[PDB]
Amino acid sequence: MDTNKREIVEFLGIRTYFFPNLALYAVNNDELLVSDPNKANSFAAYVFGASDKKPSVDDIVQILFPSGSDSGTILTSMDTLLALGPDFLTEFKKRNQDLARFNLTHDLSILAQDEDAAKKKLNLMGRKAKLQKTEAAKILAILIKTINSEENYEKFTELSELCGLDLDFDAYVFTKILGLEDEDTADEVEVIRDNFLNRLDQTKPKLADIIRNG
Amino acid sequence: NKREIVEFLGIRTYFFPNLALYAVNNDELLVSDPNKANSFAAYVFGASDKKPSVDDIVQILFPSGSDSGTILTSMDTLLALGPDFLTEFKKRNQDLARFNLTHDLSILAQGDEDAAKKKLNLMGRKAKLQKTEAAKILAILIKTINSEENYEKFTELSELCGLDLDFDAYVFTKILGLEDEDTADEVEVIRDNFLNRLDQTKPKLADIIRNG
Repeated sequence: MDTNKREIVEFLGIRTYFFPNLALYAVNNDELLVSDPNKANSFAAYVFGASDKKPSVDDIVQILFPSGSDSGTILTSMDTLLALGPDFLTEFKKRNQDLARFNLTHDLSILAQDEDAAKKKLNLMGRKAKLQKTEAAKILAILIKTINSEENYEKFTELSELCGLDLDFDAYVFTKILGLEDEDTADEVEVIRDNFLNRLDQTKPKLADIIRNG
Repeated sequence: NKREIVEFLGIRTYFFPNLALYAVNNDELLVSDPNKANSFAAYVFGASDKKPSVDDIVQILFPSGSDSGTILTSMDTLLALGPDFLTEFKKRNQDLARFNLTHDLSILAQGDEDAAKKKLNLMGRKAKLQKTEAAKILAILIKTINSEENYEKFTELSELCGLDLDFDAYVFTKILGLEDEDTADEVEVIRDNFLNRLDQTKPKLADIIRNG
């Protein structure tokens, strides 16, 4: 969107900040994901349980940055790249370089530009952001806490805060793509999954059925 | 017996309903003659620098004639205030047993504290993922109980602001001494969040918090 603001969007029961084009894809293509998942998008097929083939980095980047993406789409998807960790940081820097010609930049560019000191400054920034009363500030706080997490369990704990903004879909997608479900987190992942399924059961039962079954 | 947030004329609270009522009922006193006001209220609202006693706090949390819901809510407050209030918590819980009532976190007051806290940690993490205020309050309470140091306690109590329970976070900060060089900027945000609401109903009382 032609805005710099972090905004939650929704598509037919799927509320999302980090993955709007994935949500839209799934809403449009649910019958294809049921009936011929190998011809469907591999990121969507994996997330929704239609395929056990993990998407590539390229598959993910393509969904995050479709052709004709505007500045708000790019900046939002750059947040997603940061949350996705080191395999996506070179892509983040590329997208940030592209924006500079337009006098645009990612607001957390201090990371990519003494990372320890940036992360401590960001830690304080995120703690104050969370105390603000807006969704945009709370998303920023969760992003910072996720970036500053060192191990998977901490990262899962901080991403789980997305469920407090009814962003269970995003927490679920990150859990799937980053491999955060293990013996310690499994019961909590099940609650997150069930929160998302509770919304899906009302709008896209086919998608719910794939996630539950196959 | 459900955990229910309440409000008194601009003061939204879970943990301190009788403190909020006291402020509604003694507005003028706190603004105009605070040396005559209740010491816990006077301290919280910035009218006095004298810290309240344990008994002062307990009497506001458990007024004479308190019913079982009031008792159970205030026992949550005792647990959040920490080990200094555990003997009071156990006494209140023992008295409830005759009526077939108990606090739902009674395992804390029994054997093996460490094992109970590990079990409560997992329950709190699942509770926070539920979509109700009652479950989210339980999760914050557990996370506070399981915090050892002031900074961690402050971080977990700050989550009350996500339920617009800034008043409660502010009261706990005042009573537990959580404001220091590391937390002062965040305490100011929490205070201002509460005052932004209090300004709409009792601006002269909000002014005492700002200015003494």
